[PDB]
Amino acid sequence: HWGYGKHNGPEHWHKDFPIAKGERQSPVDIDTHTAKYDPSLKPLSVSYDQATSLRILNNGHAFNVEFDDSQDKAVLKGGPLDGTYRLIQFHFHWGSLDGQGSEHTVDKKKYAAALHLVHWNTKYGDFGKAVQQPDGLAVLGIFLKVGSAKPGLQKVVDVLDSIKTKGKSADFTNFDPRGLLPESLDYWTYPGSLTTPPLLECVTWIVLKEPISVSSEQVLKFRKLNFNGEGEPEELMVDNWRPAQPLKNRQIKASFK
Ligand SMILES: [Cl-]
Ligand SMILES: [Zn+2]
Repeated sequence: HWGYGKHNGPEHWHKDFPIAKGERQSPVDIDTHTAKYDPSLKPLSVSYDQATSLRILNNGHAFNVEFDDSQDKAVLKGGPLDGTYRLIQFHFHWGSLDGQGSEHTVDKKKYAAALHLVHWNTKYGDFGKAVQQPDGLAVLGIFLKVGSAKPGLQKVVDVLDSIKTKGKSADFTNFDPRGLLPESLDYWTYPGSLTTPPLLECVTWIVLKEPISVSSEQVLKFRKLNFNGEGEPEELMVDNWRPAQPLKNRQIKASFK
């Protein structure tokens, strides 16, 4: 199966998922001088006040916090989007060292980690149908840099012990994703794909310009997770990120100048 190792890592994915070499793959490097400021871009509308988190699980490649998406509780609108997009889950990508971990890079700069909040277009009925459409998903990407602790991230950091190995899950209710948002909602946007197989090209990427800070102790906890399942030899879950892909015939737009 695919993974992030020498023998099953990103460079091998194309063999099982040919779309890996597609036209609108992610992530990409964001060249800030080439990004086009687009004054017609509306501001983002993040309505997470009624969000309902359910559980957190280690799926073998990252840990996901899942939300109840049976109704319009936590939605994303505005920006470059048409319609309402429902939050289904968020996960992170991180490195073994503080100088790597994010999937997107800004002017070649890599951040310690990246938080991806995944949303699906409600006009398609369910997540499964949405991934098969060019405008089915909207992923809000937030960079993490090591500095001071993010208070709102601790509840997530403290439960990691319970889901150390692949397949483990824990109840994770009453978690408010609003505590993970930076102060500014300025962003870059471009059409792309999922960064893990099946790598479907159904995503509208919205990358926030402003990163949030987390302490080294907080990121250290992420690094204690395992790719393997219980009773198998230990493989630390680190460097679960895909390298930047060529932009090809796409333009990255900026909501700010
Ligand atoms: Cl990223
Ligand atoms: Zn991701």
